[PDB]
Amino acid sequence: ASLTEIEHLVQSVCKSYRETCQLRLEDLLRQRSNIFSREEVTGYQRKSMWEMWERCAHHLTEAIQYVVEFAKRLSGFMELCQNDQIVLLKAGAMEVVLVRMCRAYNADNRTVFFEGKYGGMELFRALGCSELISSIFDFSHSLSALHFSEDEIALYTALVLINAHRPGLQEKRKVEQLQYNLELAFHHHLCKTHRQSILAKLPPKGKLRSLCSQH
Ligand SMILES: COc1ccc([C@H](C(=O)Nc2ccc([Si](C)(C)C)cc2)N(C)C(=O)c2cc(=O)[nH]o2)cc1
Repeated sequence: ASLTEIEHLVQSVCKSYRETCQLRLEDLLRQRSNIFSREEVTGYQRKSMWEMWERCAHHLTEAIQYVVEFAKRLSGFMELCQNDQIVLLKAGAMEVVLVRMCRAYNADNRTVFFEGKYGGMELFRALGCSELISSIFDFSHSLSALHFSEDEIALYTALVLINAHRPGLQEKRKVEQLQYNLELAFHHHLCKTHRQSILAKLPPKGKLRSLCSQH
């Protein structure tokens, strides 16, 4: 696969992300001004831990379906076997969702887009796990600092999915070949856009996955 082929991979990964991104960036930014009042916040705080888990679970499961579409529309993905497709999505879909969420995080006021408005982490008080929530907020904060472009997120989240170190792969070599082609594609596109500096600022390998040890 020469460099003109790798350039099709970039444009293809970026198209799939644009089609499957669930919420437009423009809308998330437009909506940053629309914030939950103290009354509305209290309203969420009063809800049962069960109600809030069912809400968050619904929304996160919805987000997971878009990550499944994203993966389906990657050429290279569908050429993998039935088993490995499941292993990869099992291991990474939620990592991908978390990464995607930074787009819905506003670092000026430490709020996240939830049910039509922006709110802080106190919105989720009824879950009874503010350590988990604070560390998710810090994680979005640190990605927010990078000012990830849409195409950067596209390419990074593909690399989150396509990871040949996942336990239980039957065609390890095949997933490696895909992984290395996406690593190159990412690097090449960063070079085209003079954004090589973001590579050193990316999260460590498995700091993303260690955030799903509590989860
Ligand atoms: C792919 O990126 C996404 C960005 C925002 C949303 C939000 C949401 O889900 N935000 C959200 C959930 C969970 C925690 Si958490 C408990 C991990 C800190 C934070 C924040 N969203 C669309 C909705 O909340 C929503 C309201 C509605 O009526 N239907 O869906 C989903 C996906």
